[PDB]
Amino acid sequence: GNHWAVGHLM
Repeated sequence: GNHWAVGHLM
């Protein structure tokens, strides 16, 4: 799932 990208967002 897209969880890594979330780190850059919030």
